[PDB]
Amino acid sequence: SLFDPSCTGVFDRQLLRRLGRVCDDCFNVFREPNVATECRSNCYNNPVFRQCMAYVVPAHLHNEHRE
Amino acid sequence: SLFDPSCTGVFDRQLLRRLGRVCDDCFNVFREPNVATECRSNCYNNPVFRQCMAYVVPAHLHNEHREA
Repeated sequence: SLFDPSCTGVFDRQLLRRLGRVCDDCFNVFREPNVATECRSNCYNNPVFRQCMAYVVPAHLHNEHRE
Repeated sequence: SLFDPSCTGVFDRQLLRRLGRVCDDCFNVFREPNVATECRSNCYNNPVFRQCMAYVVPAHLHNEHREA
């Protein structure tokens, strides 16, 4: 929904899903579901997503396998 | 190089390029070249990249135009 409180006005659901993969790659989201939910909050503008990106991006940059 | 001080040990160049587009989409990098360079520093773990994230990602989320 364009009125989803977590991030309003999303017309590019492809990018929303890509960003979600940062959260999913950060930890087992089912074992820490409240953290996983916070990771999605505010269009991903939140401290959990930023910290996850700090772990996941360098791990992926260091790995020869592609996205 | 693997020993690039800006980010060592990079084997996934294509991901490094994609992150660079966040910086390029954030402002005219040629007109603020020192800010553009800081944006890339430390494997993109820096305040300029993070603030650019916060402008560029919402802009792209609100625009139907896909990135791939």
